[PDB]
Amino acid sequence: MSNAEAFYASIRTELESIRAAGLFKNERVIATPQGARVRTTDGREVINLCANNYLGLSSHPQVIEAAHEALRTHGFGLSSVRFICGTQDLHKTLEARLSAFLGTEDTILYGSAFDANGGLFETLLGAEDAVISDALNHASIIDGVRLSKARRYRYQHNDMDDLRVQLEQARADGARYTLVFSDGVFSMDGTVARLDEMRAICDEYGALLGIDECHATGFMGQRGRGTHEARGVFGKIDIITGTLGAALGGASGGFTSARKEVVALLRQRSRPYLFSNTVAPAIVGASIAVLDILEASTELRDRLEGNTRFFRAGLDRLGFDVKAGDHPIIPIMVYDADKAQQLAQRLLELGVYVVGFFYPVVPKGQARIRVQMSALHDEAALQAALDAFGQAGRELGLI
Amino acid sequence: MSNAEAFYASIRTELESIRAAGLFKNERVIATPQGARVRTTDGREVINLCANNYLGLSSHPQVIEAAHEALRTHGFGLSSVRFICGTQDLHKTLEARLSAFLGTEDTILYGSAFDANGGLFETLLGAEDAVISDALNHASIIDGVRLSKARRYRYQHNDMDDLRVQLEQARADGARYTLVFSDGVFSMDGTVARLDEMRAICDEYGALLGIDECHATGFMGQRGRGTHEARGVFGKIDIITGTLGAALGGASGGFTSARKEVVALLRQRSRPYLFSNTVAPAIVGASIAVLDILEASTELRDRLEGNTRFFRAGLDRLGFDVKAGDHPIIPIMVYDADKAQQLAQRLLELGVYVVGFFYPVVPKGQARIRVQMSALHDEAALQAALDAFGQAGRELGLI
Ligand SMILES: Cc1ncc(COP(=O)(O)O)c(CN[C@H](C(=O)O)[C@H](C)O)c1O
Ligand SMILES: Cc1ncc(COP(=O)(O)O)c(CN[C@H](C(=O)O)[C@H](C)O)c1O
Repeated sequence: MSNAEAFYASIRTELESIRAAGLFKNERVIATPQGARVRTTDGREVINLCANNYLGLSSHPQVIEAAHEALRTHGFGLSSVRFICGTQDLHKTLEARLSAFLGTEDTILYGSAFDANGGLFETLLGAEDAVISDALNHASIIDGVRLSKARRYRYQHNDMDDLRVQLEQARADGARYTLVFSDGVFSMDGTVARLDEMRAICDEYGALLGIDECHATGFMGQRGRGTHEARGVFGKIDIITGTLGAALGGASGGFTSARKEVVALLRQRSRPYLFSNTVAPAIVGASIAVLDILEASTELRDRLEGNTRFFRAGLDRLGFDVKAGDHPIIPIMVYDADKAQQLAQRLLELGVYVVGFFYPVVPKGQARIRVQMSALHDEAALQAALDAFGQAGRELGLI
Repeated sequence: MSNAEAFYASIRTELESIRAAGLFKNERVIATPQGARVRTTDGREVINLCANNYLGLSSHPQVIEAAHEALRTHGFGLSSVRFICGTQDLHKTLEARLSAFLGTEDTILYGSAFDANGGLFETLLGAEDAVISDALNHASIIDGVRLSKARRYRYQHNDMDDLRVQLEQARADGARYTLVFSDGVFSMDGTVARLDEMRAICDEYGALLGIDECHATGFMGQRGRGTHEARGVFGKIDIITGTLGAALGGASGGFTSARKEVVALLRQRSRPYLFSNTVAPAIVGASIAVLDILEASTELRDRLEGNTRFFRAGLDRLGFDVKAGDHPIIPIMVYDADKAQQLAQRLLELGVYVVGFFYPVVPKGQARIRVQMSALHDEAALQAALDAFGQAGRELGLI
């Protein structure tokens, strides 16, 4: 045996254990645009309830037309990081619209939220500083922290008391600056961070407050500005990282929004911004259209909140356990991974499209279906999906 | 004075000393599509010699039209990671076409090359393994390796004897599996990895060979297939990472190409792939067309080769320390950061667009201009370019 081929056997062994544990993930091949209804390459039309397309913007024809126009005026790719020849007028324009929307001085675009998190902490913090994370923070945040030299603290999920004991330890350990950082809305359970309480704890210790708004920007708060708007601390957030790939168009791209001098150091020093391609023109141009849509009317935001309130009461009525609260992320816990796989594949036979979350996406013993509400769902699709959730939801033992 | 405001003052202090050191980067706002000539918002139209638009596909009309049709048929955003509702028939087709193009059994798409490298090493290698890296490996590779638990060795730049020293040491230190990793073509100096020696050196020790092919894919090799074709190792590479935002369209996306079991484990566990948005339907669609163009004829990469040799031989006979060759990346060393901004500025006034390179993009005191060739350039621009370099080179003590 050569070491190389041996390595391929340990890879094949790992792939077979993952199957055996029922933890293997099967891709489904959609053949149409992203939509509240969608058809896979088998011709079966189904109702999509597991997309980050909260506002219906991923195939919105005005967003589509803005991409078409931005291709005619601004080309297909730039093939350059921002500082060489990758900055068009669109990137500056969008950065100003994002900053105004989010309530901040400035904004720096990234290829993804993953990279915005990836290049945030290492640029702003050093070995003498501390970051204190909610224990449920998105993987991209964990990896951004791991790439920094800062001292690390984690506090129990949404546990404000634990947040206080960590800031005490952090101060006891002699932290210089301290950044408290959390998902604005948590990906896997839909809970909303208590930014109002966390603003207060932070001011008391003198710590910065950052949030990751991938599941909030565009539809949280009455004006859809985000978790910080929904919790009364709009204009009082040190650092907003977020995505363009969810409620604001769903194509690609991300951002960090902060004061002008934080953003300025990120342009000078943040490794995904120096060493990774700029956002494509068509994506930036459509993103500007998305901010016009949302600053002219809260109709999509409001319609989304209605579909969630309808569909959450609906799942409550059937004896399903309504995790979290107002949010469009409805996590239907099943704990066992195999049941999650069964329920998802049985809902596909009943014409509903959701998928199973299990390790490593969610902790072991905590598998689930994440149902996601879009503003685009019609009553027929929703009342139909409730039936399909009812049948399978009894036909497999969930109640 | 509160802790938060002191942090912000620290950031402002840091910005200032970046300006004083001659290291502050200023973006140019381009009002036009990417191309051989470009116009900033000040109306000036200049010759672009600093893009990754190596093949001119960034604004190629058939590429722009394929993005249009992809918008029509497959929408604008998918707003999902791949394992949920983020997989369309396009992603599958392109993963196959790339595997065929690169010599591999399968491909996995990422949002960028930065994230392809980000999620490689941590998914394949453990604390008991090793990674041997060329000292000048790309920042994204260093960051991928940092995120894994593998032991890290470093060999001197392109030094085949030192590569053998690390391989010996790693075995002596008891490494289980070993992966030797390198830029195919190196970002800041244009040198080509000696893949042919490395594949033989790696074979003695049963090590894996992995290569980053951003500055290669599309135009290196006879049929433009990469640094591995140009070294006659095509079909014999364990891992290829690479981008679509350089020669292959310039918009977004990346990939890792490997034996079907590597790719399958990356799908199961690679953190960027599970946890970050899928590539946008327009980019995959235009990417499939780019491979249509490049697999139909070698003309574009063939005239990139001509533009490179003409321009390399030109700067040589002008007095520039520029070797004759066909490395589309032509480094112009300047060492001083201030002298690099001045050379870029003076070349701008003379009708040529290039940008200074300085710390942390290159080592302190090793500042440069990175001329970058493209298949787009006609001889009248190539010639007018040379004239700009002869003069500003004369004016600044460079020749
Ligand atoms: C070898 C290598 N790998 C990976 C990446 C990341 O590529 P992507 O844009 O995320 O797809 C780059 C980006 N190279 C830049 C550039 O040379 O212009 C940077 C200034 O080094 C690269 O050179
Ligand atoms: C809080 C947070 N930050 C960052 C990201 C990555 O953002 P981007 O796609 O790289 O722009 C996500 C993606 N959430 C995904 C999803 O929930 O479907 C994933 C399965 O966790 C997120 O929830």
